Amino acid sequence: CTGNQQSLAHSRLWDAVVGFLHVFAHMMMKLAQDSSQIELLKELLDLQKDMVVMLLSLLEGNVVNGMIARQMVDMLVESSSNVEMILKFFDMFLKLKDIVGSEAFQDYVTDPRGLISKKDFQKAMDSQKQFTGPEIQFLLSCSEADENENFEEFANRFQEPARDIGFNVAVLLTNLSEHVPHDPRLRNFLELAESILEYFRPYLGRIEIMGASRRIERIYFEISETNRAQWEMPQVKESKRQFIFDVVNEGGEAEKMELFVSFCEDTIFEMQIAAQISEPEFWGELEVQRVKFLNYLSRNFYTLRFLALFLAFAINFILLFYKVSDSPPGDENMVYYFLEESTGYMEPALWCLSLLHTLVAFLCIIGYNCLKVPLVIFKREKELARKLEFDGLYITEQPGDDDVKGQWDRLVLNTPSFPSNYWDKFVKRKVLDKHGDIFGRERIAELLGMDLASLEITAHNERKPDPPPGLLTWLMSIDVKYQIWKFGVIFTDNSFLYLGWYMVMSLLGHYNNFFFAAHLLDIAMGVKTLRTILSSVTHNGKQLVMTVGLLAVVVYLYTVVAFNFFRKFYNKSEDEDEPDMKCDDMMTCYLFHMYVGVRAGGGIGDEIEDPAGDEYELYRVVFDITFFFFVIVILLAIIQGLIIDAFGELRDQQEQVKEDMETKCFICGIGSDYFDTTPHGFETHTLEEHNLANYMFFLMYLINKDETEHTGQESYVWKMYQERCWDFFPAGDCFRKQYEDQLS
Amino acid sequence: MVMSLLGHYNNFFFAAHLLDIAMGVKTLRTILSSVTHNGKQLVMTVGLLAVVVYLYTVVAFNFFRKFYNKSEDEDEPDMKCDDMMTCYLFHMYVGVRAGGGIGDEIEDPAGDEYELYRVVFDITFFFFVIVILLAIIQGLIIDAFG
Amino acid sequence: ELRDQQEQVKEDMETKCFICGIGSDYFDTTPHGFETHTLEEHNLANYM
Amino acid sequence: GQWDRLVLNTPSFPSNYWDKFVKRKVLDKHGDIFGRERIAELLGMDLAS
Ligand SMILES: Nc1ncnc2c1ncn2[C@@H]1O[C@H](COP(=O)(O)OP(=O)(O)OP(=O)(O)O)[C@@H](O)[C@H]1O
Ligand SMILES: Nc1ncnc2c1ncn2[C@@H]1O[C@H](COP(=O)(O)OP(=O)(O)OP(=O)(O)O)[C@@H](O)[C@H]1O
Ligand SMILES: [Ca+2]
Ligand SMILES: [Zn+2]
Ligand SMILES: [Zn+2]
Repeated sequence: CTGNQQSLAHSRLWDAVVGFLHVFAHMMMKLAQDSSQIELLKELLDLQKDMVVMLLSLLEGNVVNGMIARQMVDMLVESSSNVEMILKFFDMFLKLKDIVGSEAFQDYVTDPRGLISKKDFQKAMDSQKQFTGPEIQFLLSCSEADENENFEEFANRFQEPARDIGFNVAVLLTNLSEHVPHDPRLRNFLELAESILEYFRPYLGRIEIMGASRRIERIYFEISETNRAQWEMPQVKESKRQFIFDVVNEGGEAEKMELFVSFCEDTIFEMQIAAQISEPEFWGELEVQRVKFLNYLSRNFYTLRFLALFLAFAINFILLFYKVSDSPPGDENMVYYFLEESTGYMEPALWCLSLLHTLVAFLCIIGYNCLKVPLVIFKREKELARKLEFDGLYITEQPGDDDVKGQWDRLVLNTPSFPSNYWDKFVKRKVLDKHGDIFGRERIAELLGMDLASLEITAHNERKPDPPPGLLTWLMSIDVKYQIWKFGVIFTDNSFLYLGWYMVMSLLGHYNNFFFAAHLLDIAMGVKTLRTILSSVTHNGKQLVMTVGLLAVVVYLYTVVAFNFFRKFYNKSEDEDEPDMKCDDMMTCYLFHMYVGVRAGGGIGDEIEDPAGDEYELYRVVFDITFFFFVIVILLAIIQGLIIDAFGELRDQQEQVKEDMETKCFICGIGSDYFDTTPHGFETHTLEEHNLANYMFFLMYLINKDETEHTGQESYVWKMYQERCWDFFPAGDCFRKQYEDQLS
Repeated sequence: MVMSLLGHYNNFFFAAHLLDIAMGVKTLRTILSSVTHNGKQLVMTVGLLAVVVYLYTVVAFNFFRKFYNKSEDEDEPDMKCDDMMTCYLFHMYVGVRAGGGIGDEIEDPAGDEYELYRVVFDITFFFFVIVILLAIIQGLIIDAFG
Repeated sequence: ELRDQQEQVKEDMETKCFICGIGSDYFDTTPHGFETHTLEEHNLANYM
Repeated sequence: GQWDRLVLNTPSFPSNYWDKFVKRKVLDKHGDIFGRERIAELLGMDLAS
């Protein structure tokens, strides 16, 4: 609001804040003495947060040189006897936490039992050049010598209260430093503020946005410790690779990054379900047992999946030492048995290993039910909710009546527990609000089920009823339609069916007609390079299958020509007692040209008897030459040439993605060459302005933060996120093209 | 130096110098460097050859034992698939390094049951191991050299 | 080569206006700028 | 990195390099933070006094 902001610029508020800034710094250092006034210190620092956020809101929407930031630095330099010392309290208190436990000085002979006296660190700090002047004496004075007649108590309590204000003042100085350069009075302060500033470097994310002014402006925020650690886990790290490959490889520009917001949206679900499982620090007592057991599966799912390889390779090593004999050891008397090299442990070992392999496979499928099934259900639930809210896929227009996905989704609409895993439990009530007046709302209640649709007006408005629970409620408190829908989608995806395929040969493997080895082939998909090979065959399935058909027909013409004319030549020797002419029948001849024919160098002519100048000599020699000229050296080379080229293409696509990312900004459309006009310009640019994680962190605390506490720019983003309009992203400018003439 | 000092023994091992001395040529050096340029992918692919052939050996051991028999004037105990080690090595030596796949060396199925089951075995073997997968092994480092 | 020519035609149409000589990158400076542009201004049927 | 640890204690470390003063430069730089005597232990510094 330019009016209110401009009015406050010319008011007496500058005088007020400088008075506050002077008085705040004095009593807080006075109040730190003896720790009696810590409650008041909490209140003062808590109010200082409210002071700084007022200043930040004043700074919102400014020009690079708007004269409000200029007035702000004029206020600040007028407080030059005060803005330094307020920073120095944080400087000392951060630095001592760094210094303690990071040198030779420790507990040592003062008190190993954690009851150190006053002289524990009297002038150990004096060796360091960090503290000088009366500051070291001030720390000694502020050293609460309680029970003089501690490292773990002195520095400990001054971390929780001072966190927020230190981050906020760091934000203010950082934003001011970027907004108005060529202000050397401001440049003095950042040397003093360097320690606290670099401490909050991991927890100061930075975002560029656009909208409402056709201008780029920065945003600053806090990040939780746990979420920063959670994103760095290997599972989410892998999922980043899987998403980022697809959208850059084939996604269009318009649909480039609705998928990206969707990826962020369900990526939140990944940390949530991962946050439930943890290393956490009698019917009633059974629940804790099953919860601990299933969570133990959920953490180490990939590890036991790798264990299946060791079981498979080890059992298949024992599969070699076999023999057969005319009789059992001591005419339809085959006997399969071992040939162990003078050691009897192998035969018991095979039974033991088989039992273990079956068990660990069952562990894989149970853990996969716990872990990834929530995510795929989340995807389908989100698809139905967004499509119903913003479109008429089941109310305005039916589907195409060919896609099974749309038809199978029809059943869950009537159920009451439809948005089980999705966040919002109100989409059913939103669609009737939108498409209520056009269509019959009662019919719409029929489409959604809407159990007690009349009660939906006052389901939880008139009162909040709550009848009690009971035992064995699970046997009659489950929606059968919803569960059937769940099982259908769970069986539809490829990944779960692969585990079931593993299970069928695993259970059948205890029969052990050598079929343990079938696991060993397709288990090796986990290698990326090997997986590309198997994917290459189906990459050109249509073209390949048509080409194999043309092989099947072009050879068939040669067979009928041979059947008419060249019957006498095809004769395998039997010492002149040969009824083995293999072209007295079309099925025999056609199969002969497959087995003995194409899979042989030189074509047919190698195997058939030589034409010894016995009529049709030229007619025969052209037959073999034209056969070899068409089927083998040309057409079979097409069959070879298709997928090998495809394999090269797929490898080139992967390398293309990796090269394309480095040479072009992902979010912003600007190429890397513009940012290559500075040392580390592109690297710093993609590090901070478009980090690709800070945006994901941006969407999180917006969900976590209360609606009343949203700032101006924060609420500006959140409104469009509800409305699903992806315009506020920059898409052409990155705070530098706007201000290229003045300065970055 | 080691082969040089050992060469005074002179069990023909002077010739080992002659191979790797020719690295000084640039064009020749590129050839030797090309093999290790894609070592990871090559080694994984050779592993897939080793396993995809192993499935064919166990299928043959169950069903097609009678066919594998080298002639000894009807005094032949030389059935080379009465033992998995023998059969698996047979598919390496006599098998992959031969045009047309396995079917050239084995006795012809003379309409003696499992005819379609046998003809598909040799065709699918030749269709996967030789004309495709071995061509991948050839195609990797030649592309790397380019 | 022939397969590459067919794919070349399909890729060349998307990255360049057919009737007008202007490349698609100029109309890519708006959401759906090229798509709306080729939808209405040069539809290839409306001329017929 | 592990194999390079041994040469630090030796006196004739910069035998072939030009500068024979890097041992004296690092203690000037990182002297006040860490214990300079411990730094003499890291570099050897025969007769550090
Ligand atoms: N917003 C972005 N704009 C442009 N490039 C980006 C963006 N985010 C990431 N990148 C690029 O993606 C890659 C980042 O990789 P990632 O964050 O996965 O780190 P890593 O696991 O250490 O691996 P690597 O950097 O080798 O890919 C770098 O090429 C970086 O330039
Ligand atoms: N005047 C034009 N200028 C530029 N591109 C055009 C023009 N007319 C058509 N195109 C492009 O040609 C294609 C139009 O295809 P067509 O009208 O045959 O529709 P379709 O049968 O649904 O198939 P498809 O869009 O997949 O080719 C799109 O790539 C469109 O961008
Ligand atoms: Ca508010
Ligand atoms: Zn960017
Ligand atoms: Zn046009």
